[PDB]
Amino acid sequence: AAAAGAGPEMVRGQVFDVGPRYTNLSYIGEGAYGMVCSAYDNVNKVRVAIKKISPFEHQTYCQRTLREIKILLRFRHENIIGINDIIRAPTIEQMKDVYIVQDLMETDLYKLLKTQHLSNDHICYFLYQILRGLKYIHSANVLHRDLKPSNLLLNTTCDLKICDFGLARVADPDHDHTGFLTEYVATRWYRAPEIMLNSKGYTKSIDIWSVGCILAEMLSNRPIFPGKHYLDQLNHILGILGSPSQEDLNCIINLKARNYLLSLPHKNKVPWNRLFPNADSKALDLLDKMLTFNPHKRIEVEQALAHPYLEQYYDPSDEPIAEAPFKFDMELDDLPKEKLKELIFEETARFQPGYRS
Ligand SMILES: O=c1c2cc(O)c(O)cc2oc2cc(O)cc(O)c12
Repeated sequence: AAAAGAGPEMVRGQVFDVGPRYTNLSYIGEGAYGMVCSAYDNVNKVRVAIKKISPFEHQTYCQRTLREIKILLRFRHENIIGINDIIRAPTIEQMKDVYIVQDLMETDLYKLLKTQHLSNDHICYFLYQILRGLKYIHSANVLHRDLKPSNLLLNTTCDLKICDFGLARVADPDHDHTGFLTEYVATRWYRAPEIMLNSKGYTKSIDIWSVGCILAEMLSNRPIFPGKHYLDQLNHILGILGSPSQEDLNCIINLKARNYLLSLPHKNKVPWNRLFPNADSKALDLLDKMLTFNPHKRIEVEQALAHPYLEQYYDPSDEPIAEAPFKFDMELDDLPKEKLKELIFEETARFQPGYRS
C-alpha cells in the first residue's frame, strides 16, 4: 500500500510498507543499506524486527543479500538469527525492495560493550553461545568471515544470535593460499594474521581468530587489535603475541610474506594476565588457544566448546550440527544483475501467499 512511512531523511527511509500483517512506527537503526524498524506482528502477536533491503542498484549488495538469504533460510539454530518472513512484490517486474522479518532483539554486543561491564558469568555464557552457533555454521562447511560484536545480537534475557552472513563462503582449504598483502573485505580488527600474509580466509580457523578477538573485547570493553590500516593490523597482533617462532615462520612458504616477518624487530609475548588482570585464568587459557598465530595450531570450535572455561555449559548432545553441508554457489561472481535479481526472487518465494482463494 505505502500507507505507512517511517521518518525518512538520509539513507532513503521514505516508505516502509510491510503489508497488513506488521503495524508499528518504531525505527531502530540503519542496516548495511536500509532502515530497520520494529513492528507488531499481528499474527504471532509479538513485536519483531524488519529490515528494508533495497539492494537492486549494486551488484555487490545483491550478492551479499542473496548469500545471506540462502544461508539463513537453510540454517535453523537457536544461536543464529532466522528469517521469519520476507515481504516483496509478487513479480520480478514489480520487485524493488525486499523486507526481511526477524525476531526482535534488545541490542547487539557492540552496543552493550560501549557502556556495560560484563560479569565473568556473562562473558562465559556469551562465548558459549557464540561457539555453539559457530559449531553449527562450520558443520555446514560454511565460514562466517565477519564475526564481530555488532554481528552478535542479544535479547532481553541475554540469548545471543549470530547475524550477517553477507561475507560468508563455503570452506575451501585447498584453495586458501594467496600472496602477501592480498586485499580482504572483512572487518579489519577481527582479521587473523594470516589474512595479511598468505590466506584468502577460506578455512574455519579464520572464524576462531575472530571469536578470540571478541573474547578479548568482552574482557576489557576495548578491541584488542585496533589496526588503523591493512598492515597495522598485523603489527598490533605481533605486538601482543610476539614474534612468530621459527617453526611457525617456516610454515609460511611465500617469500615476500616470510621476509616481511623476518624484517621485523624481535617482540616478546605480552602475557595475557597482564593485559587482562581481572580475567578468569581459564578464560585466558582459552583465549591464548584461539589467538594462536599458526592457523593449523589454532583451536577448533568443538575443542573450544570442550575447554574447561566452558565446562558449566558444554553438552555436545545439545550443540546441534547441520543436517548436511552447503555446496551451493556462495561466490556468485559470474552472474549478471538480471540473474541475481531472479535468484533473490526465487529464494524468497516460500513466503508469498502466491496460492490462495
Ligand atoms: O539488522 C539489525 C537487526 C536485525 C534483527 O533481527 C533484530 O532483531 C534487530 C536488529 O537491530 C539492528 C539495529 C541496527 O542498528 C542495525 C541492524 O542491521 C539491525
